[PDB]
Amino acid sequence: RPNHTIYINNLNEKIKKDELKKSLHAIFSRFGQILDILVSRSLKMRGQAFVIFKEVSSATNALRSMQGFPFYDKPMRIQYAKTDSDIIAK
RNA sequence: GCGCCAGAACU
RNA sequence: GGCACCAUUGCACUCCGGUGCCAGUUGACGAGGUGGGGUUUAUCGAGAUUUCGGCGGAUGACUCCCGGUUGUUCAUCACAACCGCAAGCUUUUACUUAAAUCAUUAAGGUGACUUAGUGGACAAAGGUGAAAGUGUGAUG
Ligand SMILES: N[C@@H]1[C@@H](O)[C@H](O)[C@@H](COP(=O)(O)O)O[C@@H]1O
Ligand SMILES: [Mg+2]
Repeated sequence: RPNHTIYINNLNEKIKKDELKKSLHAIFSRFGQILDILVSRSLKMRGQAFVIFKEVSSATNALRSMQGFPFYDKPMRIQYAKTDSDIIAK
């Protein structure tokens, strides 16, 4: 269902860890205040990002507005997080 | 036990 | 660590896919040490994944010299150890800021690491102060 964290995939893998993290904050800041954006370049986690919002309302607005948006020459694919994040759950 | 850095090791 | 190529469209919350090329970083912690030449593997502990390995230096050692000093009064010689502004040797102590490692804290770096601090200390060789026993022979 809905979640404080949104799962993003289909991201450009050629972009380094912190540059992506800062460019993602550049867009998702308008929907609500972001707690953290978790990015990893491992085989299992590359081209993926976890933006953690404080409110669920900010996650839904981000999911609705940024879906299919071209980001680094690639259209974004946004879902909700399957489970809560460690900053939200604990 | 003083200086350097084509190996080696580490990132 | 970058960069390139290949593989990868996944649901994470501590650093984790291959392959090449190209960089970067470390790389001796103090204590002590220089009459001239020759030869050489250049003293002492502390620490310990590299204080490894390679290059350069080097006050060491050995040996032949030059010049001294001691060899328990003096001098000339040979002989032994010793000094090189010091000086026979065995034998005891104390003193001569140990520093780094270790433990941490800040600053810088993507990182390996770098710089600067702080804390606790811990040597040996040499040298010196003082305490014990002995130094070669022949001689004008
Ligand atoms: N004091 C040291 C010597 O003890 C050592 O013999 C020399 C050579 O260094 P290495 O150990 O690299 O041969 O360097 C220094 O001079
Ligand atoms: Mg040094």
